[PDB]
Amino acid sequence: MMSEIIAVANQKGGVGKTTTAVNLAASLAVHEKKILLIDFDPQANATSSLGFRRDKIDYDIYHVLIGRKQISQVILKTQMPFLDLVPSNLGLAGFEKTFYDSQDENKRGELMLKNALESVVGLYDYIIIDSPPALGPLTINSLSAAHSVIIPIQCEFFALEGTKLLLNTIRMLQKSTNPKLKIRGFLPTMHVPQLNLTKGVLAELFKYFDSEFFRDSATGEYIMIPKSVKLAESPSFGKPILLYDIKSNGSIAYQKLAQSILQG
Amino acid sequence: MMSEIIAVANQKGGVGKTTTAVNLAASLAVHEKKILLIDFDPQANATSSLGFRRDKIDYDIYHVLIGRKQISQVILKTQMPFLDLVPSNLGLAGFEKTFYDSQDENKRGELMLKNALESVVGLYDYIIIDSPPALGPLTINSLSAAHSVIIPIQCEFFALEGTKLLLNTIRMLQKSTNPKLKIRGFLPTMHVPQLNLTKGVLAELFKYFDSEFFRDSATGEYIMIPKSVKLAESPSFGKPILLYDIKSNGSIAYQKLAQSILQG
Ligand SMILES: Nc1ncnc2c1ncn2[C@@H]1O[C@H](COP(=O)(O)OP(=O)(O)OP(=O)(O)O)[C@@H](O)[C@H]1O
Ligand SMILES: Nc1ncnc2c1ncn2[C@@H]1O[C@H](COP(=O)(O)OP(=O)(O)OP(=O)(O)O)[C@@H](O)[C@H]1O
Ligand SMILES: [Mg+2]
Ligand SMILES: [Mg+2]
Repeated sequence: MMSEIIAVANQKGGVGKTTTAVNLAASLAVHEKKILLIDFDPQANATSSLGFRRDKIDYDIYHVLIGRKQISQVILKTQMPFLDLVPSNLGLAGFEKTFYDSQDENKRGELMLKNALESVVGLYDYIIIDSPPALGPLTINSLSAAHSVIIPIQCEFFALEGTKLLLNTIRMLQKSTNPKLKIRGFLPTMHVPQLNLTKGVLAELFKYFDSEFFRDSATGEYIMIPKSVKLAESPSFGKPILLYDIKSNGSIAYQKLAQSILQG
Repeated sequence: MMSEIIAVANQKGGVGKTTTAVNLAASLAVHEKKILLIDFDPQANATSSLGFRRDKIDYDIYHVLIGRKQISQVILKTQMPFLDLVPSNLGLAGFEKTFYDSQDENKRGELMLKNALESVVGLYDYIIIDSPPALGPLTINSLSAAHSVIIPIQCEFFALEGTKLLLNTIRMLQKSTNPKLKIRGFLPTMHVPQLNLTKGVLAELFKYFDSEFFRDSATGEYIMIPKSVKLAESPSFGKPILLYDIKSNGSIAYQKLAQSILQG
């Protein structure tokens, strides 16, 4: 209902999905908009990014999906008063099995996350979903639950084929399980402007998808997350970058992203 | 000939599994060892890396796993006479369902790739398997088919939690479906030595797993693949780095890796 649910998705591995989900969630939360981050990857990197140890997590999103727990029972408060987390753990890897079992019986396996979110949509301004690297049941559940999708894009070769495919999947879902699903935007990540490869991949993407790239709401510039040493360091301190170095380039870029989201 | 089957595996996305599988395969082939590269990711990045279009592949590894085709029917010659490829395609994403069906009926499924490889173990010196980013059915099959596993590691924060988890899976399989399974080695990838994060992560990894790291036997040095612009460029040209810039640091490093493999 009230919450805009935003999936951060891209089947390619290591393109900044988690970094984006975490830092966007934080960058929205610092405005005292109430944010819920869903770690929807069994590797649980978002969870770890916010300083939570895998060995310290009790019940997680998986338990909610299978009905062992209500989502209110697993929600954790973070260092930021307006950022809450539904953590992940290894047991989310069991989801696939569950999914297929669901499909065999009268159930809509693609909607399990959507259903799980039902009881908190009226309680948050934004729900941000960190998706895993594939187009399987988990990512399908993420996209099926979302109002909109942010696609982080690393400008290297595999990005070209990959983006097209993700778009295909999205359109599939638009014609089936989630008609209202929109692209919130493409977000270049780990961006190194002067590389020939970067320029080539970007130019190719602009040709088809110019209108999909995030724009700075004050200046009209394209929003891109620069490759940043500090950004890589941040999960090692268990904090979003804005909590300790708010003037760093990565922090600044993610805050521009949040402003863009807050406007609509 | 009796193939050594080597899985390139790591559930983390974008850590150089594909770059490593492709370039190790090429680096072995130039020594007139007959290599079979198995693309075991539905995204088919290895396939694309060798100049094959996804939309142009007829039958792939998927069809072999489910018994529709014998593996000899899907093998493609590449630009290099000693390097053959079993290509992948999106339909490989259907394997999961099959796997779970199998687990449900007789608790089998882990050995489907192994079984598929039986008829070519006498025809190649090495079979290199490019694994997808997760610890699901595909990675389980890759590891269950292998003599040994190469674990590429990007030395950033998530490497710590991840590596331990991968070891757990390996141990599990060592206790179940694949007793002979060994770690061939850990391989730092996209390596930038002077970064504080890299130093910290490497120190922790040496602390627990020093003995697992790949070594150059001539110097005792740790083998690491340097971050390389040319390495990132090469798949865009459909070539292994040794065909694209044989004198580049990435090419040199992968040839060292091949030496480490060839020496035993
Ligand atoms: N803008 C950036 N600058 C420098 N390093 C970054 C940046 N963004 C992400 N990283 C680092 O690159 C690595 C990969 O990022 P990340 O884990 O967020 O991607 P991912 O898409 O979630 O990966 P996966 O597919 O495995 O889920 C991480 O170690 C992360 O810390
Ligand atoms: N040593 C390197 N230097 C520079 N770029 C690299 C290096 N190794 C890999 N890359 C690039 O980083 C990206 C990720 O590498 P790669 O696709 O091989 O990882 P992966 O583990 O196979 O990811 P996935 O889990 O999605 O299959 C690729 O764009 C690749 O070209
Ligand atoms: Mg992630
Ligand atoms: Mg790959």
